[PDB]
Amino acid sequence: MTHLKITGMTCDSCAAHVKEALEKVPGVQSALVSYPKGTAQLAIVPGTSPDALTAAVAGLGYKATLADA
Repeated sequence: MTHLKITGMTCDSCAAHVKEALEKVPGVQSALVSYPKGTAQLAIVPGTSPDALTAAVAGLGYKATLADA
């Protein structure tokens, strides 16, 4: 369910700030981003919202999406 898609950026160092921004959110449990996939497998507490993280990344100058793969 909780999968996010990376857009706008490329990968790796881009995914690092994404993961950092995710962990900056106190609702995160375990954010593991797959740079070679272009997707993020972030586990969060039942209080945060995936659209909020997507908007967070999109509002960080990057682009996020969401697709469970």
